[PDB]
Amino acid sequence: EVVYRRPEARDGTRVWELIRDTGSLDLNSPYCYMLLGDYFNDTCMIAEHEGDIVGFISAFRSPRNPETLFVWQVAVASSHRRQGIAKAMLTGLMNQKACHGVRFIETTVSPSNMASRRLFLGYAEEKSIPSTVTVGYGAEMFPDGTTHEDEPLFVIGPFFN
Amino acid sequence: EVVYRRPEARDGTRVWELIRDTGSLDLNSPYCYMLLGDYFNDTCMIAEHEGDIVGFISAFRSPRNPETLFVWQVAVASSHRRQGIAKAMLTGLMNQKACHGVRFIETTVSPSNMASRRLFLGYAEEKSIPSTVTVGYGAEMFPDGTTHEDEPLFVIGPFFN
Ligand SMILES: NCC[C@H](N)C(=O)O
Ligand SMILES: NCC[C@H](N)C(=O)O
Ligand SMILES: NCC[C@H](N)C(=O)O
Ligand SMILES: NCC[C@H](N)C(=O)O
Ligand code: NA
Ligand code: NA
Ligand code: NA
Ligand code: NA
Ligand code: NA
Ligand code: NA
Repeated sequence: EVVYRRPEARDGTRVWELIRDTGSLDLNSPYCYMLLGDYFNDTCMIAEHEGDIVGFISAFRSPRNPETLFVWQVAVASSHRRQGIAKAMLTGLMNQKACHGVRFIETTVSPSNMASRRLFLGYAEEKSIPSTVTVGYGAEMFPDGTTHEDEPLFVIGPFFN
Repeated sequence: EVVYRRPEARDGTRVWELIRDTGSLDLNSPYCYMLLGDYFNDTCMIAEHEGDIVGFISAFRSPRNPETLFVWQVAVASSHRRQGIAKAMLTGLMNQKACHGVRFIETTVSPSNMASRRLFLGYAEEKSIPSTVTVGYGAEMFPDGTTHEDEPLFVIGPFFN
């Protein structure tokens, strides 16, 4: 009964509202999410239940390295936690029609983000694929006048050779 | 004496600070700008003068249509207006090493954004290339509880056939 689809530009505001409700994430402009649905919809997903958006994932193929999928934001409505929605979304991005397969997933996961860490490391373990965690963007790179955790880099792959 | 370069992830915060100072633009997270410099640096530019970032442009090749360059944000520090910095940045994105040439520029320009409109329409006129303005994202697509102008779609091209 949760249904999955690609976003469209018109979903921008309802996606933004979901991100704003997901305090673990850094909120971008509404326009950013319109853009994601207009231009990056092949590498993003929405989950919907009873009208409402209950999940979103944003991602893109890296312009330099088209076999690398960068996963930007994973959001699941607080009402719909622990139902497999994030894993269904990620599986959706990985089983699709693209020219190039996904050889690597890259993403950053702050230490507090337990659910996201278990999503990615659990996917890697299920598939028997290596995962590496390295310094990504440290807290010290963030603006003065704002508090932020480290964003360590997770690299999942190679999925194939 | 203004110098132009591709951004890097480490420029994220100083770029964010510039956007935040550019009230015509919608401010994204600092993390967004780190990402732009890490993954999209081939289609972004920074202008620097006496240490300070005085200009930035963000853009990407459309994943579906790699000959289309989408120009996302154009920012010029208030101290450095009317010196050709935006035009130098855009020229930079258009004269480079990519696999595919830029057949179309797409961008949105709200009515209040006079400088940006003259940038794009003036570039098109200089090059003798058509420009079209159509409904892009209307004010009505934006969130309740927030005020926003229309974002009409500008399509500049074809630059070649
Ligand atoms: N993976 C999330 C990275 C960042 N904290 C964001 O919200 O964009
Ligand atoms: N980011 C992963 C967490 C989410 N509750 C889910 O499991 O669907
Ligand atoms: N061209 C700018 C589009 C939008 N107002 C932004 O700031 O992202
Ligand atoms: N967005 C264009 C305006 C900027 N002052 C410039 O001309 O450099
Ligand atoms: Na924006
Ligand atoms: Na869930
Ligand atoms: Na899940
Ligand atoms: Na972000
Ligand atoms: Na200028
Ligand atoms: Na200019």
